[PDB]
Amino acid sequence: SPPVVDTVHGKVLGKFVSLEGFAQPVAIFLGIPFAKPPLGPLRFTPPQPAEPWSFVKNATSYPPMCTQDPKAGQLLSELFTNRKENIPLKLSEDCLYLNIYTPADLTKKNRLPVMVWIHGGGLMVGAASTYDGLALAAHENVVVVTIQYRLGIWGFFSTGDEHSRGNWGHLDQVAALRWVQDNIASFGGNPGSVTIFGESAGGESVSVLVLSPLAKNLFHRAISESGVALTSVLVKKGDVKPLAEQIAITAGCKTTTSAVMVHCLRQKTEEELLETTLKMKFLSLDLQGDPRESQPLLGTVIDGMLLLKTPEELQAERNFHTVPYMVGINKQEFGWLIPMQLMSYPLSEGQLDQKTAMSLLWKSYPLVCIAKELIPEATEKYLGGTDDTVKKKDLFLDLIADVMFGVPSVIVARNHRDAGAPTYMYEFQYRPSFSSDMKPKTVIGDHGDELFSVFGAPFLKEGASEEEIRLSKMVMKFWANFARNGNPNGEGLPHWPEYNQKEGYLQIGANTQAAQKLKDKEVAFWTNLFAK
Amino acid sequence: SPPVVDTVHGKVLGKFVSLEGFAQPVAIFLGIPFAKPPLGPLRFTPPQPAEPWSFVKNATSYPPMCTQDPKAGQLLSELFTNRKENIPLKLSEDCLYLNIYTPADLTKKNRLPVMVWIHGGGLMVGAASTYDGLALAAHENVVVVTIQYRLGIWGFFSTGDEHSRGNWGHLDQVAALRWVQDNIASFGGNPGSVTIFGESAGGESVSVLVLSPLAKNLFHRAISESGVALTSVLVKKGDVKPLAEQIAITAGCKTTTSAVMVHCLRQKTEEELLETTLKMKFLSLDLQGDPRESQPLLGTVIDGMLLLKTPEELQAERNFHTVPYMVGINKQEFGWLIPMQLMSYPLSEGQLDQKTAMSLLWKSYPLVCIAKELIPEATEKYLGGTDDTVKKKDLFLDLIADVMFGVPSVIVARNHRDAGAPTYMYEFQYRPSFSSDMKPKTVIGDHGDELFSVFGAPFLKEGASEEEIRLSKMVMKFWANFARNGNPNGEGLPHWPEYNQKEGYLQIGANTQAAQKLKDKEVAFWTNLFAK
Amino acid sequence: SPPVVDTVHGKVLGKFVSLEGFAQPVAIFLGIPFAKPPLGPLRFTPPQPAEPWSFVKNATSYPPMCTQDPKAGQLLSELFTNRKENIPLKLSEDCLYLNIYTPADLTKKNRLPVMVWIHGGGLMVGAASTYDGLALAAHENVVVVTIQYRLGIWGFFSTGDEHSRGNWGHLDQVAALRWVQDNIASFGGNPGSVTIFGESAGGESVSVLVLSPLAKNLFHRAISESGVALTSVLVKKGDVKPLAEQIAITAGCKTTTSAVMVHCLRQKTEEELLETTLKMKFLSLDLQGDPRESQPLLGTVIDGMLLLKTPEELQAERNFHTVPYMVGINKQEFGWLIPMQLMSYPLSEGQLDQKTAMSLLWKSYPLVCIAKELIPEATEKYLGGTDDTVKKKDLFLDLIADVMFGVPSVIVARNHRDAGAPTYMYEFQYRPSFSSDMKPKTVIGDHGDELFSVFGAPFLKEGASEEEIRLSKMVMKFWANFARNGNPNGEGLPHWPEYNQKEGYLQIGANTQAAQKLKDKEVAFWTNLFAK
Ligand SMILES: *[C@@H]1O[C@H](CO)[C@@H](O[C@@H]2O[C@H](CO)[C@@H](O[C@@H]3O[C@H](CO)[C@@H](O)[C@H](O)[C@@H]3O)[C@H](O)[C@H]2NC(C)=O)[C@H](O)[C@H]1NC(C)=O
Repeated sequence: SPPVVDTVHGKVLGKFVSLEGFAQPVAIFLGIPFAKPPLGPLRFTPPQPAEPWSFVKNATSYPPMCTQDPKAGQLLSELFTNRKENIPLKLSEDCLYLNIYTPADLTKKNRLPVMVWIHGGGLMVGAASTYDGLALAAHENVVVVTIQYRLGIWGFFSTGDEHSRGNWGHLDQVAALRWVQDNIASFGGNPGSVTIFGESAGGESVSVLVLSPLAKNLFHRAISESGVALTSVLVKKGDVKPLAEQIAITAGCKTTTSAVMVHCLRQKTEEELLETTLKMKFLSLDLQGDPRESQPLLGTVIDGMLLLKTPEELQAERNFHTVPYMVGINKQEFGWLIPMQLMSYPLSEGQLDQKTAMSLLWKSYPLVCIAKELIPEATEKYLGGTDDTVKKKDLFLDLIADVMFGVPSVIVARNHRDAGAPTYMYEFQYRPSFSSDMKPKTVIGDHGDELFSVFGAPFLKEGASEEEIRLSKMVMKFWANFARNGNPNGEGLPHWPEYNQKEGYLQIGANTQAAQKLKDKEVAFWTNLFAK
Repeated sequence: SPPVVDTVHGKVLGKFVSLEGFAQPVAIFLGIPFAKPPLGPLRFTPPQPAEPWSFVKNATSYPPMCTQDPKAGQLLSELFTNRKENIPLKLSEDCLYLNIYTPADLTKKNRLPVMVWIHGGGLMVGAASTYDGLALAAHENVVVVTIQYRLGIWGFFSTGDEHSRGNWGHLDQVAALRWVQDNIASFGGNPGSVTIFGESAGGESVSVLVLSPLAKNLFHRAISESGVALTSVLVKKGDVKPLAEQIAITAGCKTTTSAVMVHCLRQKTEEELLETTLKMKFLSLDLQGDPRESQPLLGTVIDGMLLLKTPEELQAERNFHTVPYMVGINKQEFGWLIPMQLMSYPLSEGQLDQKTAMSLLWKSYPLVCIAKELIPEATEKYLGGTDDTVKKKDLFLDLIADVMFGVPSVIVARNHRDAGAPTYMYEFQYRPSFSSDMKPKTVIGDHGDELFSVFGAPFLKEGASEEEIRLSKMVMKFWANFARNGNPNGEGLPHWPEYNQKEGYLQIGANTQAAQKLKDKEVAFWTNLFAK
Repeated sequence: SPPVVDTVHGKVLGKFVSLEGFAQPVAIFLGIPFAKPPLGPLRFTPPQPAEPWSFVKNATSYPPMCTQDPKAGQLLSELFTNRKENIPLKLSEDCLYLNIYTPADLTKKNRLPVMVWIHGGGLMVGAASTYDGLALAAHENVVVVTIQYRLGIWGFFSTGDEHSRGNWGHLDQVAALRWVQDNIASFGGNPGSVTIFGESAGGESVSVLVLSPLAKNLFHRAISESGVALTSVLVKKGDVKPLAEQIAITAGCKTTTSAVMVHCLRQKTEEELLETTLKMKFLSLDLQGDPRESQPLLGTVIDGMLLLKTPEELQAERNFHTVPYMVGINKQEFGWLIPMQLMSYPLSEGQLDQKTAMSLLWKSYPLVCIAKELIPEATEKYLGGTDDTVKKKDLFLDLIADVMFGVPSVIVARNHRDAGAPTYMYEFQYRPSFSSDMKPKTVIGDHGDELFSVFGAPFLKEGASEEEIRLSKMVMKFWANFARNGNPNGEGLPHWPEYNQKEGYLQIGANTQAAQKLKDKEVAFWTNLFAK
């Protein structure tokens, strides 16, 4: 007796899964289309409503993930999946689907809080199917929705004008949120209480939706995990046309006009555009050439529809959605994963000098926009204290991590607090046992380590210790409490203080205690240095 | 002074033709477009209204026939044409046209009955231009409309969901009927009196329109000639996606998703799709491999728009148009044409044993859906009586013919009668002299033999005998009387009884007399056997 | 402080240029899109409104010219440009742009007359950017708009029916005029006073707009310079389909149906269509083959939307816009440019006999539609007076020029006068010093010589004499007076009489005086001869 739900566009057929320790099973719906496939002429256009179907659609198979680099996507899913076994996925330009995990009795009337997950991957890779919402939904009684969006060229190609504005992935996210508003009541969810949360590029997308006016009334709480829009690498500011012309030339198109480029790209096949994507070599640090010329990836643009101004100007004007907002970072954002596995840094030597540190900080211009004159001052600020190079390598990693994640997050939290909205901050400092054997094991709080506690990995995977299980339960309860109340606090949990003029935050880990003034001196130093 | 008619979309220039024995000439209009050409993006989509034209359109040339196998289409047109010479035709995806033959005085006010002809061909081949409506229109004072519709992949490709529902040819038929409703008053016809008649796949299409709700008020009488929707070979029930994926793989397309297949097939040229059609080898019995795997052709599906349920379920609920309905079969539906010429059967030996009969009945699974356990009982029922193999071959042909045409037609007539609508039945048993020299001359009432009497071949072709002329006159008068009155009976004609609890029918031939209980014992035996 | 103007679709950033002797600079806006790019499926379709843009558009770069033969386009721009240096241009199917030159103080309220320029080129070549409106706008305080339109196959391909009607360039011109009506008030112009003027194919375009009902209320004055719709070479009358099938076969497309041809051509790339254009060899006299078969170019057709009837029938019924109209010709329209540089005539010998004259007049059938029987009488009329073959070549050039330009212009002026609208005529007889060194210097009033006076070449280019400067000032003042008043006359100018039963006209040149009965005997002779 599988569950059957009746959405506006038709009826879907689900699947009951049972989690240990819970009598009620969770209804799971894999691959619900929230938008019309963006194929052919619809490429590089805003998403359109899905066409209604006539008979019950089977929703028990994982959808394809958006076309991307298969190796990088597979590696990212393996690294970030909370299920015991990694599920293979198929690439497709038809990828605008979402997965629903609802623990509600679909027979009765239920209004549960809805948490919508946005996956990371630098806006280039990633899949919604990587994350299983069975444990979180079962434990916390929330409806978990994991959405997909266009990536890479398909999602963020822009000519800088009205012919290809860009920001197609964020428009897909807005369309998915509208779908949730329209249909989540049939799955037991409460559309009047929707929380968006994401990690890395997902956190940047969450921040963008907080800034965007297109997303008004589509959510009520927000969580940013290791990502904000102030992160310079993802938000593309300046002249966007040189990158479009480079992409078009690589694809083999004429660059006479924006319309000509867009038309010629719309005629390309999926394989040709994926070959162009591989040729461009995104998400790879360029060891040779001028650092400022290299482009790490395609990303958000100030197109005039999704974002009217830059995030800095909008935050200055207080022109954003004033919802309860949670912003947090991991203790070592740049410890192992991003440098070694994701972008193949040359720091495998284990020793870093002052000269090599300055050279590598200049080579890292795309990630961190530091002018060459400011490089020596930063490198002396961080690496100057210690003489041994072993510690200096860790200090260089800390220097990169602060600029990329820590200062922007604290600045965004301060601006959100000043606008009068409730703000909460945390710093996750813990090393999951599910980590790769490649990690040196000196890394605690690597990028994405809080994902295994947010989605209840200890209950889906094997070999967790008791403290890890308790940490997962505590983090899931904090997230669900924030989703339903806009305030993470609850009974049986350590007190999480609100981020205010005291700047209190929570240090999440083996020992969970409150602290104050997160990244205060780092923020001060980098703010002074950049204004130089 | 050729006739000029002003349709809603513009004005058309016709042509006067004079038939012997009739003073008034017949106005003929060849190639009137009733819909927009289904080219490029419009492929695999419902038909759209035709764009209006500004100056008088010349309508004196036969239109192209829908793209199909040229050899098979030419052979079928030569076999079934009632004109003295066969007219060559050109393939095109732009084929949604119709031909009109009106004997009315276009100067005066005329409201003549309108007969709309749907051509056969297994939904894979055929053309409207094969049939000349000059003789019937001249003799009976009716407006004859011969329509074309999409065939093969173009007309009936389906993925089983909303991305490509299927039944494009049937929607073309509905569009042509709506065009008739809108425009047939300008040609002297009466839109309030419209009769649809067809043969083979045309009869199956007529039955489908009787069942479809999209066709409400578009016709008032119906004739089925050697074809109904209960004919299993044409209606595709089950899972439609494996056939779609086979077609896509043959065409060279990816099968990742329904939308992917549909988009990739829309990029193929006409030549590539016709090459795929020839590769698939439709309308050919597979002598090797599992019979149940082989697909004879693309056909009607239960897509939710044209047909909401299966014909059996719809007939059980009495959910169909209760118009006067004429259903008939030929005496030998499987005598020569279909097995020898159309499908190239191996039955040319002239001798058939019991073992070979059972083997061939199993090989014929696509045409007749007989489970292998039921094969021996079916073969002993027919072939068991006689010992000589010469008669056993004819009995095997009768076995195939009954299952394909006879039992389904009688069942449809019984259901229609029970629903309370007037039903009439006939069995045509005559051998036209215009038959091919290849026929053994022992076949009387071969498939499509009644066509030479329905469309007045004796008056267009050369060498007819007096009895053939009289039979053609009688059949044309019966058809016209049914069209204008819903009851074929008239003065000077043998009494044709209504199909009711007595089950009276007409035996049309050299001797025309009424009989009772057509195919009663065959229907009983095949109904009992299938429910086993 | 560049000028910024807010059009309906957005804001545009201009550029200030200063002309000697004028304190106020002229605001120049290069490349404003008035329509959506006609790319892909929009090829062979009426123009659609432009999509609005979000931020100020940069409008300081010349747009691309419509795809065409690059060599011929470059040569024509060099020959006809009034600027000191010829500006290179880039081909593109995205070419529906216009350039604005406004001398108004954009800060204040200004309502200046608007003069809209249509460029020539036989509807096959040409660009708007060739002509600089700085001098005219500065000298006369008028807003000058130079528009572009689709050319060649892209602009005038027609199948003769509703699938591809044709006249896409004329519809582009109508769209640009509507853009002017909507937006010219923001640039200081007066939409209630708009004048359209053109040359060669631009004059034929002006005449077509005068005759068309689609252009009602889009202009209030008109000027035709060496071109009218009565010119047979540009207006294609008869059966249009053979030319379409020739084009399709050259491009490699099927010719089964009009829809098939249009669809197959829409799939061709720009390069393939340009290769087809070069293969067809338009604008070249065919020295071999039947003259009547050769097609010089694609042009206007009676499609039923833009032109309901032929120009002769429309003029007979007086069914045209009765606005003040100026029609003029140059003294030697066929002297040097068109025969030698544009179409490569064989008249470089310098001697022309009677037999060779008759042969070349027969070969010239596409330009002049003279039946072979009328050739001897036409050739004896002109060439018969003089015995020396030196003068006979000039008389042959006069014969061609009269038929092509002079008789049609006087006939059109007479028809316009009879309908009751004000009419004015001129004959420009002067030799610019900016002419090519290739001219024999015996040519005075060559084709396009008045352009250097209309657009103020003496002030932009170098080396003009005093009389040339005075002539340019006089012509510019006459044109502006006609634009603002509908009557060229003013103070300090020679009296220009109105074309009436006296048939007065103005002989523009070094000596500017009024005359009467322009081309009376030529018109009489050619009218009698053709009606034979
Ligand atoms: C609108 O577009 C025009 C181009 O059509 C822009 O003018 C051009 O801008 C470029 C870059 O700003 C100029 O090149 C620059 O030259 C200076 C001096 O040599 C050099 O230092 C820079 O590194 C750069 O190479 C170019 O000269 C200028 N003019 C032309 C004719 O190209 C204009 O700035 C644009 N307006 C906007 C975007 O508001």
